[PDB]
Amino acid sequence: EFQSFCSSASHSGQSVKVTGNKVGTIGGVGYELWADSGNNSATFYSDGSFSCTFQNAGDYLCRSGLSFDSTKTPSQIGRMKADFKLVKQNSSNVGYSYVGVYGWTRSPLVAYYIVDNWLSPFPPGDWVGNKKHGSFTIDGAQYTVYENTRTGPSIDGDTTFNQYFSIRQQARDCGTIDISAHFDQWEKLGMTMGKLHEAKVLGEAGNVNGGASGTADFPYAKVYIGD
Repeated sequence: EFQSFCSSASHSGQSVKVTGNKVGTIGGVGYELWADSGNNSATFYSDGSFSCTFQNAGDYLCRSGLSFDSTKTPSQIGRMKADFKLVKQNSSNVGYSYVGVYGWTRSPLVAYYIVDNWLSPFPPGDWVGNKKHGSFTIDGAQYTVYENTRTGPSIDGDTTFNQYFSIRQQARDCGTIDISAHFDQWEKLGMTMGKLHEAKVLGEAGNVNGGASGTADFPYAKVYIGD
């Protein structure tokens, strides 16, 4: 059984269409489009919702939600949640994908993913991290938790950082991600959050061989501090 926005979601508010790599705000929501290559775009709305198009991309990320000043941990900020509705549309040669919540902390520098769905034919697998913590009940569903160490571009420049993942075992295309509940479970497993830099709804599609194309719609997406 489902929330009312799953039935009644639609894009509203002012919009911005970007086609180059860009971080910005639309109304009071923060957005970012980033891709390595291809003919890509994203349209971000002030109600939080957004739509994404990628063509011949290696790695494409469209995301919208919260941006912070990296001064406060999640517990100092308050409990956080993300409502989303994903509508998958056509795609081709999508070798990997994450859909759900993505963000960063500082001190420690960490990138984190709460993955409820994927635009690829199969969910991301064991390849996402070197440590597989196992299966956990988080926010009323089964998630596989992983941790990794990655070297590459980050919010600090090119460096190394930890990554935390929760990968949902059964895809969800509409509901509420209790972001802070994942933070709580991660802490029990020795995966500590630093000062929060962002928490955004993400659609990422890629292919290690290039050539990923498709579109995805998020007629609802809203990240908030509450409940």
